[PDB]
Amino acid sequence: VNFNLKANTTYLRLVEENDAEFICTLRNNDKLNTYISKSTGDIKSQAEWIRNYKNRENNGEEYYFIIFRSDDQSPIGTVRLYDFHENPKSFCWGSWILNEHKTKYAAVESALLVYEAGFSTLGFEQSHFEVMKGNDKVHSFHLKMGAQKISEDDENIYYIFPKSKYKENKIQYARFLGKLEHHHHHH
Ligand SMILES: CC(C)(COP(=O)(O)OP(=O)(O)OC[C@H]1O[C@@H](n2cnc3c(N)ncnc32)[C@H](O)[C@@H]1OP(=O)(O)O)[C@@H](O)C(=O)NCCC(=O)NCCS
Ligand SMILES: Cc1cn([C@H]2C[C@H](O)[C@@H](COP(=O)(O)OP(=O)(O)O[C@H]3O[C@H](C)[C@H](O)[C@H](NC(=O)C[C@@H](C)O)[C@H]3O)O2)c(=O)[nH]c1=O
Ligand SMILES: [Mg+2]
Repeated sequence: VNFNLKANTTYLRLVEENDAEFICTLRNNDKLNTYISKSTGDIKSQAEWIRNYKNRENNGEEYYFIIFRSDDQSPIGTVRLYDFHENPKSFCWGSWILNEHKTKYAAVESALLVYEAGFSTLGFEQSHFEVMKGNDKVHSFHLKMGAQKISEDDENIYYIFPKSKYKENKIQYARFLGKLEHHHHHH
C-alpha cells in the first residue's frame, strides 16, 4: 500500500526509524502526554520500536504516520492505524498527538485523513478507538464528528465510527480536505 494523504494545512507520511527522536520528544512532553501510554525517552529504544513496527507495516497490519504542516514542512504530530479485525472489517486508531506548532485545524484534518486511509485506501467497514475519562475535549471532538459512544471501563470511553458517517463527513467537511470546487453564495 502507498498513501497519498494530504489536507488543506497538513499532510501525513509513514513513520521511519529516523523519526525516533521527534517521537520520543513528542511522547515525553508532559503537556501532551496526560492521556497516552508512557513510552521510552531513549532514541535508540524508540528506533527499535519503529523497526518492529515496520515489520507489521510490511505485512499490512499497522500504519503509523508523522503529521506535518504543509506551509513549512515541519513535523507537528503523530497518528496510527492498528489492531485490525473481521466480521465486520475493523481498524483501531490512536497514538494521536499534535504539538504547539500544529496548524489551527490540524486535529480535524488529521482525523479525516485517518478515516480516508482506513475506509477508502484500506477498505475497512468500522473504526474502533478509546479516549481516557478526563480527556474532555477529545470526547467532545469525537462525538461532534459522529463517533458513537458504545461503552467503558474505569479508565476509558470506547467508541466506534462507522464508514457510513465518514461518507457524510466527506461532503460536510470538504472545506478541511482541500479547496472547494464551488462555493456556496447567498443572494
Ligand atoms: C488530541 C489532540 C490531537 C486534539 O487536537 P486539538 O488541536 O487539541 O483539537 P481541537 O479539538 O482543539 O480541534 C482543533 C480546532 O478545530 C475545531 N474543531 C474541532 N472539531 C471540529 C468539527 N467537527 N468541526 C469544526 N471545527 C472543529 C476546534 O474547535 C479547534 O478550533 P479552536 O481553535 O476554534 O478551538 C491534541 O489535543 C493532543 O495531542 N492531545 C494530547 C494527546 C492525546 O490526548 N491524544 C488523544 C488520546 S485519546
Ligand atoms: C506509538 C508508540 C507506542 N509506544 C509504546 C507505548 C505502549 O507501551 C505501547 C503501545 O502503545 P499504545 O497502543 O497504548 O499507543 P498510544 O500511542 O499510547 O495510544 C493508545 O493509548 C492511549 C492511552 C490512548 O488511549 C490512545 N487513544 C487515541 O489516541 C484515540 C484517538 C482517536 O483519540 C491509544 O491509541 O507502545 C512506543 O514506545 N512508541 C510509540 O511510538
Ligand atoms: Mg504519498
